Amino acid sequence: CPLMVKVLDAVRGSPAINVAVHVFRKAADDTWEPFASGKTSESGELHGLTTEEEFVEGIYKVEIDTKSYWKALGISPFHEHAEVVFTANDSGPRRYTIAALLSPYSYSTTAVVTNP
Amino acid sequence: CPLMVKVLDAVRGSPAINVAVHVFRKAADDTWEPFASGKTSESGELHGLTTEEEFVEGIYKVEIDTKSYWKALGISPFHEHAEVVFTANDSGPRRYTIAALLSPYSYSTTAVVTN
Amino acid sequence: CPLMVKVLDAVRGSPAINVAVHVFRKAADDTWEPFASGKTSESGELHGLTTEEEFVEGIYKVEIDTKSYWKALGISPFHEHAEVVFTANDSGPRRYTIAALLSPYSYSTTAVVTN
Amino acid sequence: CPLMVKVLDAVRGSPAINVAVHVFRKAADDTWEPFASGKTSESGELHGLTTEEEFVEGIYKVEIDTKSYWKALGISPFHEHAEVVFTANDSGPRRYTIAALLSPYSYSTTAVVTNP
Ligand SMILES: O=C(O)C1(c2ccc(-c3ccc(Cl)c(Cl)c3)c(F)c2)CC1
Ligand SMILES: O=C(O)C1(c2ccc(-c3ccc(Cl)c(Cl)c3)c(F)c2)CC1
Repeated sequence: CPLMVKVLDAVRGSPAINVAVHVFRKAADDTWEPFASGKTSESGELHGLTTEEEFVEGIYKVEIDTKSYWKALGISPFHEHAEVVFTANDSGPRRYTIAALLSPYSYSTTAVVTNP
Repeated sequence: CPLMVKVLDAVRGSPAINVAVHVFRKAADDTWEPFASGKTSESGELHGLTTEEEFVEGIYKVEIDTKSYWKALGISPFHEHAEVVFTANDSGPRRYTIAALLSPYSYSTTAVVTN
Repeated sequence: CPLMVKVLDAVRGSPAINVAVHVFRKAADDTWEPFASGKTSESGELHGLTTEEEFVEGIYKVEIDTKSYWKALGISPFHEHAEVVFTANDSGPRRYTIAALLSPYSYSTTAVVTN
Repeated sequence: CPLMVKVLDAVRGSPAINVAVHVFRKAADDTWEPFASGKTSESGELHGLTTEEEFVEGIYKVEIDTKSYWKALGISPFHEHAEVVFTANDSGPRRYTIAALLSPYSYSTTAVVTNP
């Protein structure tokens, strides 16, 4: 699992469950090509997005669908989504965890990058 | 001044000075069209991006060029840029401040929407 | 104005208005002695806490009464208060802004220390 | 494990290893009585602070020793520590995770509170 996403809710004090996440990878022509997608579990974690083979060097965008998540809970939030855009694997394969904490009008994200 | 951007630096404990910020509006074909841009001041603020008449309802993206900011300070950064994407809705209050706190592997952003 | 406090609300997307803030200085016996206090303004800011002559080097605690703030809004909060504890050191720049972003189960704080 | 602490470093993109944490509990007389302490592991996590029996109702302060952590890495940070003060177990036993993300001049903390 070289790409994981963990999301917490700062209003409820809970994992953020059933949050949709789409990952895109910048293509040869400079567009955002769909790469992987999935949704957070009961623990707020999203595993199994990709594999070591498929997760090659590139510029990736991890879009966390915070508006969808908040609307589902009956709340009108500010942002459309939270975006995390970064170059990956440019020194060889790393494992990345993108952690996010969500409020209706704010989010924070950080990355944990490990070398297996 | 319906739209202001204010950026802080969590490593130096200072405003984030001379950071490029580009704002885009989402066009009818779902592409992002340039809307306004500038560099943050000594106080980490960017005023004067737009006028009331120009800032209509719509989806906007504020891209903050964090990677060049950290490289100019000799610090190795994780992100290509930071992006804040939101709907401007006239039912809400009328003045939008997008605020961001930058670290090399992290950022936080919040909106302050007032009258 | 060597010391300013600015507080934002991540749930409402607004300044955090009428929040009580107490500042303490650490005494020689390691107890916290009252130093300054006030309530944030409509803009979420608290100016005028102290003067240059009064604000000496030392360890300070800024306690932000978040629990009463969230209860007055009818929201159930996690924390008793938020606390920011730091050393004021004259070798650094001279003006300290403590900024905080509040949520019911979370808060972030950063320092902006400038000349 | 009803009380856990997880700490990330926003400068390195890593767990924050070997971070000291002291927990205090407000006593009958209104002082802060030492309750438990420990340090984060290689994963940035601190387990085994307390037990279900000992972690009773009360007002707790979790002090994360961020100044010590940064000084050990050769960095002069702003804060003495990060403090998380909250009432616990006042509706019966819950499990709490206090998550923190640290920068030299900033920190963020959130709580995840679960009902076993
Ligand atoms: O296993 C992890 O990585 C978990 C975690 C999830 C989120 C956070 C965290 C805590 C604070 C902030 Cl501001 C952000 Cl962006 C992320 C954290 F510190 C830890 C505990 C869920
Ligand atoms: O005028 C404002 O709004 C300023 C400001 C700029 C940024 C922040 C801020 C502080 C903490 C976090 Cl996590 C975030 Cl996203 C933003 C803040 F609280 C305040 C103080 C300069």
